[PDB]
Amino acid sequence: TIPHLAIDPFSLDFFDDPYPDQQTLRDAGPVVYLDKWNVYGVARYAEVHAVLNDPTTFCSSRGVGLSDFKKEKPWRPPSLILEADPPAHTRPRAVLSKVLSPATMKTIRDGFAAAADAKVDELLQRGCIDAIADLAEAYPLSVFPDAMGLKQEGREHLLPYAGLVANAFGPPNELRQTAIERSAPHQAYVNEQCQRPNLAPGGFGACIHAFTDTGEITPDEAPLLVRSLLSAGLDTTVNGIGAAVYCLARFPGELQRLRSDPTLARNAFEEAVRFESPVQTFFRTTTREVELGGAVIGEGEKVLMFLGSANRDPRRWSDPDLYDITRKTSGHVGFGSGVHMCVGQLVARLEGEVMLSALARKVAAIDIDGPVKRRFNNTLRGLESLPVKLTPA
Ligand code: HEM
Ligand SMILES: COc1ccc(C(=O)O)cc1
Ligand SMILES: [Cl-]
Repeated sequence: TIPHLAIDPFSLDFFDDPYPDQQTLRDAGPVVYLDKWNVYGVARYAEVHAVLNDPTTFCSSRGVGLSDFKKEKPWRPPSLILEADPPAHTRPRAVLSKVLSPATMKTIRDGFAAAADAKVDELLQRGCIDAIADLAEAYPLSVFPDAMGLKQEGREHLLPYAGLVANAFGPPNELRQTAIERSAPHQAYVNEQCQRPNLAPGGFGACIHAFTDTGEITPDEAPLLVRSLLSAGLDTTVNGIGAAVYCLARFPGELQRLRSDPTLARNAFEEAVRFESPVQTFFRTTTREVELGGAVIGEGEKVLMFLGSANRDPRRWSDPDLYDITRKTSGHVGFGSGVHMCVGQLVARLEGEVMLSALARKVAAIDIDGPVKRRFNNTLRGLESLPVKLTPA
């Protein structure tokens, strides 16, 4: 009934160009079986969206990577939000929602925007820059650790720790083995910064620790909730901003439209998230026998969701392989969907919007002028190097 495929969605050849294999996964059927890892797969928008929005059947508390926490010990203590189901998910989620609230975004937006404008101004003085290291990485590193309340020392551990977490969702391949081998110094830094004395007043971390008296979370849960923001709060924003710059460099007609109307900045970033989906995949585990796409999936099975493929599914999107900054992006699953939908999405969108706004106002052309290098990770898509020449407006 359900087709079996030998495609390894965690192989370097797949990461190098995933789009043809994603069509093969979509067109084989609504539900596929991936013999390489003994998991079910869904690559069309409909089933990906359905799975995301049925958390009681497709649970997260047995892990959202390949490993099933009922069979293997997690490599680190489970996230209290990502790797929890309702009802235990619910109140920690509320605390993170309030810490990263619209009111919080309003407090920090002017400073985030000034830092974006300053970065672009600085980059225009140099002309030829690496849009990853010098822009997509440098800008989030210039705002988010300070907004967390982190000290200056040790911040070089943030991106490595985040890449470790993302690689550890994958199967036990070399990317995962090597990440875990190298983990100890990054993990030691991150866990220490999660303690209350180490988070500056008013920042995201301090506000989590201040939220420990309402009956929603306890003081001993605050360090792991800070850990969630330190795990997730940087590298996908980096990849999304780098993707937007890549798209504006590859599709100059869209940079021309963005320049003509800088209010398209927010949707231009949202479209970049759909187009390049910084998080390519997440898993769920079935809690019961379930019918999905005409298939009967037993209890205790891993289901791999292809978010990036769902965001390029022609069953859902017109011209899905075109970058269109005026596209109606609502409903894309680059941030997930449902109760786990990215609690930090307002932070990522704020950073992406104000960076693209600075580019829209200050830059006339973005020309690739060197070899583009891909960054490989079991669950993240992104670039390692993006040499561009920036021409001032
Ligand atoms: C473009 C940037 C980002 C992308 C593409 C992204 C992607 C995602 C996705 C797809 C999920 C759903 C997980 C699931 O369904 O199992 C998620 C959840 C989450 N994200 Fe993000 N994210 C981004 C930025 C951020 C930022 C900036 C933060 C923190 C400031 C963050 C923190 C979290 C957390 C804590 C969760 C777990 C929420 C829950 O389980 O209820 N993310 N993210
Ligand atoms: C990749 O997205 C996430 C989301 C949450 C967490 C976490 O809660 O630690 C890590 C990565
Ligand atoms: Cl850890």
